[PDB]
Amino acid sequence: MKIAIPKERRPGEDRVAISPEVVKKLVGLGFEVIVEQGAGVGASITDDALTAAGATIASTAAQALSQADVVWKVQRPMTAEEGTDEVALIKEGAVLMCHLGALTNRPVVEALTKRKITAYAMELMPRISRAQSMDILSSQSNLAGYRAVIDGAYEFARAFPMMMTAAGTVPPARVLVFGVGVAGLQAIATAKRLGAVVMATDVRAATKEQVESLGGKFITVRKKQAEAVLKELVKTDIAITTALIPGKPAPVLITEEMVTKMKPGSVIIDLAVEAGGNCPLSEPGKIVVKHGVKIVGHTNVPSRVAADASPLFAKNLLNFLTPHVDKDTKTLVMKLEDETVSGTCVTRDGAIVHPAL
Amino acid sequence: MKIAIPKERRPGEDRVAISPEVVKKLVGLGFEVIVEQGAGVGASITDDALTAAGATIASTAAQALSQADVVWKVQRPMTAEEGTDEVALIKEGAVLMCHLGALTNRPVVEALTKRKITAYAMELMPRISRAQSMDILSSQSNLAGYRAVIDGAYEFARAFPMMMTAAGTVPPARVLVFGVGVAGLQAIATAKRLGAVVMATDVRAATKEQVESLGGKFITVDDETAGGYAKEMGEEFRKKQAEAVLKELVKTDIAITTALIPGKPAPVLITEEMVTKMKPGSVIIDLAVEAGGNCPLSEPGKIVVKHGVKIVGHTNVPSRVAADASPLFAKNLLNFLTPHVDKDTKTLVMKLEDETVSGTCVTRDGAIVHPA
Ligand SMILES: NC(=O)C1=CN([C@@H]2O[C@H](COP(=O)(O)OP(=O)(O)OC[C@H]3O[C@@H](n4cnc5c(N)ncnc54)[C@H](O)[C@@H]3O)[C@@H](O)[C@H]2O)C=CC1
Repeated sequence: MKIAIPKERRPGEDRVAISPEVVKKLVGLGFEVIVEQGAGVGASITDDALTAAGATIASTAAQALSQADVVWKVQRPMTAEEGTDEVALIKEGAVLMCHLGALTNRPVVEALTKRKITAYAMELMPRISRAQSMDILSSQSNLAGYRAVIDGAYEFARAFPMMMTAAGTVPPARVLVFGVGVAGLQAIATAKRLGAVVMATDVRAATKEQVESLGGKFITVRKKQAEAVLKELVKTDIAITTALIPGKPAPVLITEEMVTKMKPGSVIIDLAVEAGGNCPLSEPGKIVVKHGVKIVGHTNVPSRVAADASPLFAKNLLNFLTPHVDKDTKTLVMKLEDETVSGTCVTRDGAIVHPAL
Repeated sequence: MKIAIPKERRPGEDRVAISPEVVKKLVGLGFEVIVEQGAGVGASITDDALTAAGATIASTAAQALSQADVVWKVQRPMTAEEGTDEVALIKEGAVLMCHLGALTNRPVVEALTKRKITAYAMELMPRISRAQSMDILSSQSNLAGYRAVIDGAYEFARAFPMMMTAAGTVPPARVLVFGVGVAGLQAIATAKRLGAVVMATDVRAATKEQVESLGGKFITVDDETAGGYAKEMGEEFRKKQAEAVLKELVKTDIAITTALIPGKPAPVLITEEMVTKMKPGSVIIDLAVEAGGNCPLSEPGKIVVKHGVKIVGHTNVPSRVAADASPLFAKNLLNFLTPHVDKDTKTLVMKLEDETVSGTCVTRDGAIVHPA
């Protein structure tokens, strides 16, 4: 059975749904792994690294997908509606696993249905302990949190750590995190090891135990809490906002007003800029300089860590798929009763199985 | 007594030779401090912050250095030939303190002489324990080593620390620091903060203890350097070092080169041949790029990609951390000047017997002192 991985065509996407380690396991299961040439370059994965692991390199995506029984991608395929029709390249009746937007994209689903393609929307993965190893949202958000801090320190004109030197001492950077989700947690851990003083906040107080767990200071003041956040913000150096609730615009945690009171040289990294942004001043894909403050709004953050994001994404897919491989008959048999299968399947045999729109 | 600090005008310089804390110290010493308007913007220091510290703001740099008895700058003033004649703005007989690049910028030196200005090239500061607090090279390089790691992490498409997630374990980054001077030391400490596995190498055996004390491993090449600083090393060594460094360079993800040799061009530590055997996606941060570079592929002010490796050669790295580099620079100047402000009588008399004075002063009252 053939499994193909094409190069991500959507501008800005540099991750790839494969890694040499996974290629070895796929071949081990009985698959022939085909990868579009140049697919992993963005992720520091050369065509030679992949062929050394057991993969065959195909030129162009049409070639790679022409006879693939299984297709893995990072972002959902493009439709003729967006130009290049990637769905028409997938064999009819083939299996697709990738972040399908699922919730918000109708045309891709309609397109998949017309070709009788069974598509599993990895991002819809049931939130059960046993499926944590197949959860892409988590793996990518973890790296996204780490990178928020890195980009924060790169844009900051001060050093994160407190440095006591012959020439005086460098005070530590003060980092404030809005959103103690998976990403928020890594932003806290990363800002901590760099030596910053880390404050965290979230409307969900159940996180209070974890913020303190990593060394952060939960901000406790319930709306008189807003004054408790303006209090910390006014003396904050790096504000990292990760309030992204998949399937809904992002909350406005920092108004242009809260920003005009911040200090020059301060930095705001809005990880939720795609969904509007926790800060209305952030502009998708740019760094705005307002009131002396830099508002960072990079688009594909996990792609900024593509070389680590890719191997993890590839293992989430392998974890989700391995339980269903026969190998002895070299065929895929997705157990319909499996909760990870029925929950992520958005279209099968020409029928839309999931209601979202 | 008036001390003035103008805005740095050279390309890309965001630092400023002042800070509110230091404006406070100066005023207490009996000084009238004047800072040119917007001189600390690139350093995140507002005119308001300097005013609250007790400083006066002058609309123009000309106005600020007009009556100034002492002038503090980050980089050497520009000559009439360079467009803006800053030397001309300096009051004749005044004292100037800054990184003069004297040894390689004679025109600015003799230009200062023609105005009988007394200049102390802070970069020449004697290499001695009691000077550590007045040494700009150290304060600036220490921040540059930290920055090299931030710029390194920024260009790297992988995470520095080992990540243990539900999707699996991702090993930590492997860092190799070439030249464990002030910059290399902070690079190691900062690389270790982010959780990387750190390797390091230097020609000075004294550095082996410092590297291991930070959790890093030293790469010994031979064993069998100078009066503080390093010398131009031999080829038997130079070729044996490369051979021993390559054993590790092939696993290295981030290589930070900080090797410098007083006078001579920076030593080449990573050849193109060596870069060709590194892992795709690796990053080389060349901090000696301005002195020639430790990697022949580095290009000043650019990020080059050769053989799948990113060669980063940013200029004026201290300015990349300008908001912390400036208050330290200002403190180096303050610590250098303080011992000379007479108290029994109150004026500025630089005692010439002072090693930090005889060594930094390159010109005094129309006469040049030690250009050879
Ligand atoms: N006030 C004081 O006492 C000062 C003391 N120092 C001391 O000086 C030493 C280093 O001085 P830095 O300012 O960092 O000067 P630097 O920038 O010249 O140091 C470069 C580093 O690269 C090394 N290096 C040179 N050529 C090399 C080659 N071919 N291969 C491998 N490594 C090479 C040197 O040994 C040195 O550690 C430390 O011991 C430091 O504490 C430095 C400044 C002031």
